[PDB]
Amino acid sequence: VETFAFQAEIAQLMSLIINTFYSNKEIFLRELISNSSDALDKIRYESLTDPSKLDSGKELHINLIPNKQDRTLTIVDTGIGMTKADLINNLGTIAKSGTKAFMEALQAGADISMIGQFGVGFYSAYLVAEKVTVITKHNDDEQYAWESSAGGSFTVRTDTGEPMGRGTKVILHLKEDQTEYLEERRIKEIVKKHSQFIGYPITLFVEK
Ligand SMILES: CC1(C)CC(=O)c2c(C(F)(F)F)nn(-c3ccc(C(N)=O)c(N[C@H]4CC[C@H](O)CC4)c3)c2C1
Repeated sequence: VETFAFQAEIAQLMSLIINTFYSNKEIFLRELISNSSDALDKIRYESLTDPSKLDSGKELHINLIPNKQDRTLTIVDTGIGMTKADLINNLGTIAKSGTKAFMEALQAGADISMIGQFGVGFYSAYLVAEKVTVITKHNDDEQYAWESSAGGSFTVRTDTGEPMGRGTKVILHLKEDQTEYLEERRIKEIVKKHSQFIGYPITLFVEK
């Protein structure tokens, strides 16, 4: 397990998201599903010139898995997944420009629901989550586990749990006062009003 510091701009963005009073928190799910949809676009597009990239799984879908007892909401896709370089450097590098630009806008008057147009929608997960775990598998790399409870640091480590084949699992350890996002009626309402035009099956896993 390696520990890394966030870039100052990203760390600043996370502090803002965690400690700003913002009631329209449900937008986190639209942003995470948009991330999955982009990941699925990319693997499908690349498979058009190299069909062997789908040997790790041909189905392209998004699963939403709430867990009331663990107080976790998990978003699973079979998209392209992320490499070690993605998790530690490349995505952060791209995010720096959008993050800084996003924090300017937050002072021009723009509100938090706009985070998506800056390419940094993933970090909206910290509106509802005290800790975020990302399990991801790219065709050209091993399975890795990313985790952060904000505070300016994050960890990456090789994962040894069950293999995923290919794709990304985002595990939101929900805050105490945010368990409404574990209710199936609530999840269905958010999906239908923010993400009804996603080009892949979105499946809600009902708890038994
Ligand atoms: C690396 C992170 C842990 C922290 C991060 O900063 C970040 C960001 C960023 F804010 F930079 F935009 N985005 N982001 C993230 C999170 C889930 C996914 C998905 N569900 O696959 C994702 N998709 C691909 C889509 C196609 C791209 O070619 C590569 C990514 C990206 C993360 C996860």
